[PDB]
Order: sequence, then structure tokens, then C-alpha cells
Amino acid sequence: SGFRKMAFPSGKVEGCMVQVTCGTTTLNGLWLDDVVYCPRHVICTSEDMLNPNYEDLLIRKSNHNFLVQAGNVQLRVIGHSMQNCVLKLKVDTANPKTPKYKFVRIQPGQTFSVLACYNGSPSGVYQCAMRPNFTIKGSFLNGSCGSVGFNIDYDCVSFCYMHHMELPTGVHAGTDLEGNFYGPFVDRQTAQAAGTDTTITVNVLAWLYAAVINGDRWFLNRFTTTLNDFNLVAMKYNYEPLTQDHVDILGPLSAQTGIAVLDMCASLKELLQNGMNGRTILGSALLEDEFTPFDVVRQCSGVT
Amino acid sequence: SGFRKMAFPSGKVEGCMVQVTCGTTTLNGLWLDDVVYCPRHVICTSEDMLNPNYEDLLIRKSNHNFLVQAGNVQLRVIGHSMQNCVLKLKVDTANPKTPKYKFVRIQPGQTFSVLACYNGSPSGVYQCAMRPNFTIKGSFLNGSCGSVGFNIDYDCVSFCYMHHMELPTGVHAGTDLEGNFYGPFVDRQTAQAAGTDTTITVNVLAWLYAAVINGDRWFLNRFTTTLNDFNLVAMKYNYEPLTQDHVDILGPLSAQTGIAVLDMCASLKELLQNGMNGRTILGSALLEDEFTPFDVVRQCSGVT
Ligand SMILES: *[C@](O)(C(N)=O)[C@H](CC1CCC1)NC(=O)[C@@H]1[C@@H]2[C@H](CN1C(=O)[C@@H](NC(=O)NC(C)(C)C)C(C)(C)C)C2(C)C
Ligand SMILES: *[C@](O)(C(N)=O)[C@H](CC1CCC1)NC(=O)[C@@H]1[C@@H]2[C@H](CN1C(=O)[C@@H](NC(=O)NC(C)(C)C)C(C)(C)C)C2(C)C
Repeated sequence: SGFRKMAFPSGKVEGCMVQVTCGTTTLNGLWLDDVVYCPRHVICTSEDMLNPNYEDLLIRKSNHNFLVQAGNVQLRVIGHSMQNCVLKLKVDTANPKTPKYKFVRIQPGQTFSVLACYNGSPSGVYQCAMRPNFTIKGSFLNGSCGSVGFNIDYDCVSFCYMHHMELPTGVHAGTDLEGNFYGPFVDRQTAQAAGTDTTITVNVLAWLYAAVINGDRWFLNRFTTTLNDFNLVAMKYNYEPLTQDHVDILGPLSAQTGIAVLDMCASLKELLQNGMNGRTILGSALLEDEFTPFDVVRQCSGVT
Repeated sequence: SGFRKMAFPSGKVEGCMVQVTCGTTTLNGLWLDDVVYCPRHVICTSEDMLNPNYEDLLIRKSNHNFLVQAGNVQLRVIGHSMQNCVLKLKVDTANPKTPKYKFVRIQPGQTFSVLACYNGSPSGVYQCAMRPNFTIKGSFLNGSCGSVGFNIDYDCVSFCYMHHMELPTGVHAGTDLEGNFYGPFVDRQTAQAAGTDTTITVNVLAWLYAAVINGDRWFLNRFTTTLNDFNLVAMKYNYEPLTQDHVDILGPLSAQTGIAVLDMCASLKELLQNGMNGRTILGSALLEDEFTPFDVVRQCSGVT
């Protein structure tokens, strides 16, 4: 029993983290086969970051300007390109610890593990959700850039996030491993707005199922509701509208609890309308939306 | 910026996890040098667990009754003993992936990372606190027994916890790596009470410092207080009494925020007396006590 925010075990990603240095900027790189991936703003001075022309800045740089270090071992750069907002540094040495891997662009509301790194050394691992507004609420200090988000499928690491920048709330924006930002952000230090951020309704339901499975049932009331009716309560409380895809995704949890999704929506409506009256659900005094149905099924039926 | 419950990177511990099988019971073992450590109740049938005589039960067992598997590799057992509530299985093969390690007994209020494992395969990693009543609030399904808690100091893994049992709230009890339970618990399926559990006051203060460092300051009020005066508010709210050791431990955070500990206590008193009035601190609608000052300094000044 018990329900915690759990990250994937990070070992397979630890073996891929390197330090990348150009001028005095140091950040983290991801070393897979004979290619090191990092944020392209590694080539910028503090001044450059205000309005950088990355093509012109990159042109001043040659292979030998890029100090790539794996532990206490210097890799030799034999090629450099920019793909969108990532630098790819081609090295002579394939990473002998390269796991089976893929690059995936994750969808809003999906979760991933972050291996927060400094100077190419892993400090810590935690679980994050891609918010509907394509930010994450991470823990990222100066040095953390190029730290990566991932999922593990069997023995296969799916890399989905590289850390680039912090936005004015203490929220985080970054790219996929092809260097495409999640959201409207650009890698320039100028005014930029994250959208209004909605609650991942299907995640909150999954978490209420998690609460039921773990014996927290108090919020389970006498009522039911309709897709139309709940989705009207959702709109008012800045929750994302629930679809039949969502109802279908909740099937395994529904079937494990013998609680119809629409009953669970009725409980949710009453929590949104009445609040929680000083009580807790899985030790939280708030509705939690950073667990996918997948994460709940994984944790509550224990897959490796 | 940002503040999250972060676990140590788990790679060094992943390489130590094995599967241990006796009769039809399977759980996790920790393989260090030529010794595999697991919970001794691996030798029990469901019936045995009610009132086991571990000495007599162990006597029915020989080296060959113990199926130790590292991935798809069977280790050969050349010795077995019981130390307190752990079995030590001596194997022919030293773990080639043995990290630099120590066994430590942690104190109440200290944190550690759990690598939750099933059939000797790591599923996930999360951060836990040894509660004042020597339980933990983990995520542990059938199969999780022998999963371990640890800290990483430099390159040195300090193992501090092995998972043994679940108590009636969905709370967890286990041993150090010498097989001594934390708390009054025994490895028998019979009525057992965890003490009343107090709040780790020094941890809550560390977390309020974390909140200030990250710009959440609203709870910072005009008042101050005394050690005696706050500790009287603490007693009433089931908080552990704050000592000068605690004030001294909060020094680095005090000095980083230029906020006197006793002012921060005054804010805490008002939160305990008035509650939070529907507001949040670092995205929590509750006072968080599972971060040590150490964890706050680590995260908020980024050590690897
Ligand atoms: C990483 O590059 C790193 N070296 O680790 C770094 C992390 C942050 C945490 C403080 C430094 N990211 C940046 O430096 C990033 C690079 C410049 C400016 N960056 C920012 O993150 C800035 N954010 C920002 O200007 N946000 C908007 C665009 C105004 C909303 C900081 C003000 C936090 C430095 C670029 C290219 C975006
Ligand atoms: C591990 O052994 C394992 N195989 O992974 C297991 C984990 C729990 C989660 C369901 C099984 N632990 C036990 O089986 C443990 C072994 C027996 C009974 N155990 C319990 O955890 C029981 N708790 C319990 O009886 N608690 C008290 C003592 C009544 C407060 C369960 C009821 C949860 C099975 C022993 C030796 C304690």
C-alpha cells in the first residue's frame, strides 16, 4: 500500500550525462552513441542571450572550442551542428554505456522523470508533468541546463525533455531532443508569457482512484453526473474538459475499484464546489493532477 | 529556482538489487561483495508468519534452498546466517558493480531515498523521512520486501533501511542493514502499534526557509517569539520541541535568508494557530516536514 510521487530509476541516464563547456559557460550534455546533445545557448555570453543570432554566433565556433568531459575523460569533437535549439557535438568515442533509447515529443498532461544535473554530475531525480501550458514546475538552479526528462519502457529510455530556461513564476521551459521547444518559448532573454495553466482533469481522477485503492474514500458521495454536467463545473474551475478517450483511459482503474468514472466525477464536482473542509486525500490538502492513469496503474499494480 | 521532493540518483543501488527465493516466497536482496542481504521472513510460509521461530525455521533450510538471481544469472550460495531480522547469504561471486558503501542507522527526522523493487528489478525511486515514531510513509506492494533506503555521500552509498512490513494505516516498518528494526516492531503477523507520530519541527522550518528562498514570503509576519514560547505552541500541535542544536543546524538557511530562526518560529506559530486560510506554500496546502535543513541546503545550493 501507499502512494508517492515516484521517478523512474535513473541509472541508465546517469551513464549518459557529460559536462559541456564553450568560453566560460558550462552546462550538461547527453552523450548517446558518438553524439553529445546540449542546449545551443552554451555558445552565448550573458550579453549575447539578450538578442542572440545563433547562426552567426556558432560560425565564430570551431570543434576545438567545445570542451566535452565524461567524468575526468575529455572527448574529442569531430563535428558540430545546430538542430533547432540543440547543439549536436559529434565525438570520436561512442558512449559504451548508451542504453537502448528513443527521442519522443510528449503530450501535455504526460509525466516524466528529471535527472537534475550540475557540471555533468547527477544530483537528484524527481517526477514532473508537462503542464497544459507546456511549462514544468521543476527544481533547476544555475548549471541545470541540459538536464533531461525521460520515461523507461522495458529496457528502453524515451528521452522527452531538455532543460533550457526559467520563467517568471519559477516555472521551466525546455525542448524535446530535436531542439523544438514545448510551448511558444524561444531561447532569448526577453519578455515571454506562458499561457494560463489548466488542471489535468483525467490526472486528478486517476489520483482519486489512487486514493480509493489506498482506502481514502471519504470524498465518495451519494450522487452521480453527466459528461456535459461535470464538464460545465470543469470550465468554471479551470479543469481541462473530460472526453470519452479519458473515460476509456480510466477503464483499468474504474474496473479495479468498481467505481463508474461518472460517479467519481460527482465526488470531484463536490470537492471543486465545496472544497475539502480541512481534510486530506493521500496526505494532500489539494487536488493532485501530476499522476497519469498509467502512473497510478504502474504504482498500484507494481510494474518494473 | 523551484523546490521538489528529490531522491538521490539510484544507479549505484540498481547494480546491487537481486531476487531471493526460498520455497515459493520471492523478495529483493542487496548484493554487496560476496554477501546478499534480505529480510529473514523469506524462509516463512504464510502460516509461519503468525508466530515464527526463525532459528528452528532456518535450521530446516540449507544453502541450496536459497535461489539468488542477478538479472538472468543464478548465484551459488556457500553460506547462510541470520543477523537479527536479516539473512546474509554468502555467494561465490563478489558483485563486480559493488559501490563504495556503508551501513548506517539513521535518526528520526532524517531523510533517505527508497529504490522500490519487485522480483529484484527496480521500479521507482522516491524520498522518505524516518518519522519520529520510526515508521515511513512509502509505496510498497507485495514483492517490495528487501527494497532499500539510502543516502549518497560523494561516491559513497550509505544504506540505512530495508523494507519488511506494512502497518495498519498503510505505513511501513523495516530494519537497518544489521537487521535491527527501527521502532518497537517485530517480524511477526500479530497486533503491533506504531507510537503517536509528531511533526519534525526543524524540517518544517527548513521548508519555510526553502519557501522564502523561492520567493513565497506571504506567511512572514511582523512578530517574533522565544524558544520557551514557541515550544509551548509546539507541544499543543504535536510538533517536536525545537532545541539550540536545531537553531544552530538552521544557521546556513538563516544566514542565506537574513531571517532569524525565532522570527521564522513566529510565522510558524501564526500558521499553527490561524492555519493557511486557503493559501499555498511551495504549492502545498499543508506544513511539510520531510525535508531536512541538509536537503534544503543541497537542493537550494545544488550539490552533486
Ligand atoms: C541554464 O542555461 C544553465 N546555464 O543552467 C540557465 C538556467 C537558469 C537558472 C538561472 C539561469 N538558463 C538560462 O540562462 C536561460 C538562457 C538565457 C536566459 N535564461 C533564463 O533562463 C532566464 N529566463 C528568462 O529570461 N525568462 C524570460 C524569457 C524573460 C521569461 C533567466 C532570467 C532565469 C536567466 C536563455 C537563452 C533563455
Ligand atoms: C513483504 O514480505 C514482501 N513479500 O514484499 C511483505 C510486504 C506486504 C505488503 C503486503 C505484503 N511483508 C510482509 O508480508 C510482512 C511479513 C509478515 C506479515 N507482513 C506484513 O507486512 C503484514 N503486516 C502486519 O501484519 N502488520 C501488523 C504487525 C499487524 C501491524 C501484512 C498484513 C501487511 C501482510 C511479516 C513477517 C511481518
